[PDB]
Order: sequence, then structure tokens, then C-alpha cells
Amino acid sequence: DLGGCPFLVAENKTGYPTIVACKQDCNGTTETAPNGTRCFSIGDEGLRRMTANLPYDCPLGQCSNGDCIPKETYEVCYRRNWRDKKNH
Ligand SMILES: *[C@@H]1O[C@H](CO)[C@@H](O)[C@H](O)[C@H]1NC(C)=O
Ligand SMILES: *[C@@H]1O[C@H](CO)[C@@H](O)[C@H](O)[C@H]1NC(C)=O
Repeated sequence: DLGGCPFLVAENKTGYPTIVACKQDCNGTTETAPNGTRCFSIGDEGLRRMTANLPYDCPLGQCSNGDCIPKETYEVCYRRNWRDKKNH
């Protein structure tokens, strides 16, 4: 019974995933990533609103107590759908 499910990610030009929020809904189950996990602080809708295959500078951060805390560095990043095809 229940629960949990994987976090969404963006990748760099080569496909290395970095998650994009530190919390998730799983239907009504909430997950929180461990304090310290790499993440981009852009959010699930931040991810959805990104044009498939185009590059964004995504602000890097580290997770703490469920929020991606930015670290003022930035890194070049990507939303890739199945078969690279176009968003939404
Ligand atoms: C993305 O990251 C991984 C490890 O952090 C690395 O081996 C790879 O070359 C990276 N891709 C680019 C284009 O920077
Ligand atoms: C993670 O870090 C925060 C604040 O730095 C702390 O208050 C919190 O209890 C920590 N949680 C765990 C399980 O490490």
C-alpha cells in the first residue's frame, strides 16, 4: 500500500539529471528529498513551462528541509521529453 514515486529532473547537454524541486506530490503522498541533494531551483511548473530541448541557465542549489536553496551559481540546462520530441 502507498507510495512515493520519483522526482522530475532537467539534464545538462549530455543527460545528467538533476531534480528540480525538493518536494513532490505522489497523488496525495508528499515526498521530501534528503537535506544536501543537488537540485535546480526551478520547481515542477518551472520545469513544465520550459521549452523542450532548448537551453536555459538553470540556478543551481542544494536541498534543505524541503526547499532548493540556491547557491548563486548557475548551470546550463535542459527539459527533454521521450524521444526528444516537442513539449506538451
Ligand atoms: C554533465 O555532467 C556529468 C557529471 O557531473 C559529466 O560527466 C558531463 O560531461 C556533463 N555534460 C556537459 C555537457 O557539461
Ligand atoms: C535538515 O536541516 C535543517 C536546517 O539546517 C534542520 O533543522 C532539519 O531538522 C534537518 N533535517 C534532517 C532530517 O536532517
